[PDB]
Amino acid sequence: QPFIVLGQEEYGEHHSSIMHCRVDCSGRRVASLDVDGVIKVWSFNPIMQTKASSISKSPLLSLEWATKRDRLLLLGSGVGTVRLYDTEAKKNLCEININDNMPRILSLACSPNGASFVCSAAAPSLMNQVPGRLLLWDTKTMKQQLQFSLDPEPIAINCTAFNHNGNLLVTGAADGVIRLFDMQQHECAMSWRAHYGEVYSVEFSYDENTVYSIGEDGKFIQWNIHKSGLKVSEYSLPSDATGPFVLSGYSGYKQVQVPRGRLFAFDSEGNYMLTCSATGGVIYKLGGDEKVLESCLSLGGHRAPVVTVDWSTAMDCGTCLTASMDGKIKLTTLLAH
Ligand SMILES: CNc1nc(N[C@@H]2CCc3c(C#N)cccc32)cc(-c2cccc(N3CCCC3)c2)n1
Repeated sequence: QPFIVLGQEEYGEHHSSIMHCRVDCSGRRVASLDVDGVIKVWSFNPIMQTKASSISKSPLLSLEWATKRDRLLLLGSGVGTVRLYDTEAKKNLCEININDNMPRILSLACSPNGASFVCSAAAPSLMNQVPGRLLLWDTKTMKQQLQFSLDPEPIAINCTAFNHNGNLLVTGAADGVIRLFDMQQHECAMSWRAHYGEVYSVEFSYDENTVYSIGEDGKFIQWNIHKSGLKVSEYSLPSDATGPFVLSGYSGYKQVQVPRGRLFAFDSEGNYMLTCSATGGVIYKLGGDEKVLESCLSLGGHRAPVVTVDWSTAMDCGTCLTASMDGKIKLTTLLAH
């Protein structure tokens, strides 16, 4: 028992499968988005209550909390737009067109220092081996500054993450390639083939000596940031960590969700990792170079596949989100020792 479970509560206001759910930087609000384009913003401590609800007319593909203005949420659409939404005013402050032929805003990342953000913008899917771009913006003006060239070719980027001080951005794409960007020189510092198939999520280790990825080949991999494509470790996760996520009845009728949101998340110092399963969140201890990966805690509580997760740590206490295909989000409260 590395954690004690103080409680599990359910947020049930969504009526469709969850696409993303993310805790804001204060650690006190959730923004969640379902596949019907319903955005919800809610607190959970001490109880769940909804602060904002809106239906998007246009498809929404991505979501990212601002780092230096807690109340602001970036939203990426399926029609080439990025919206700045103010969660206290309950209104879109602006909506900026990506003057391009790439309508799918697959990923948004806000710089730690709050001065910039990046988005991926991809062509329509045909599978997702399609052109995409990586855009850098200025938050103050909400104008694009530049686009990063992608080698060997433009490609849809599924995931982005900054490091702690924001001078590095790691990315994973539909070609299975990880591209790491120096955000000072604005160039690719490093890239390598990471997965057979798409990369779904990427993150810096706490110590920033490695990055972690998860992709379509079922694998969780740790990579040495000081030596391109040198694996540190590699685990085959259970299938239901990476999907595709399937809900059936007897009928011939199924719902299929391909990974879109974050497939893993971490505790404050990155000693533990939360992942999806059919039945709820599954948490593993990192750091080992053991053969099998040490599965230590199962959060449970889901009657439909979990398809995205989050983990925030605030007031010396852990908040885990697990989100399932029935629209249900479980918030599990953890304390360490
Ligand atoms: C608070 N309002 C606001 N903030 C802006 N930038 C913030 C600063 C910090 C931050 C972070 C972080 N961390 C992330 C994303 C955005 C931002 C920019 C604008 C803006 C920019 C252009 C046009 C318009 N409008 C509106 C009235 C007619 C046109 C408004 N508004």
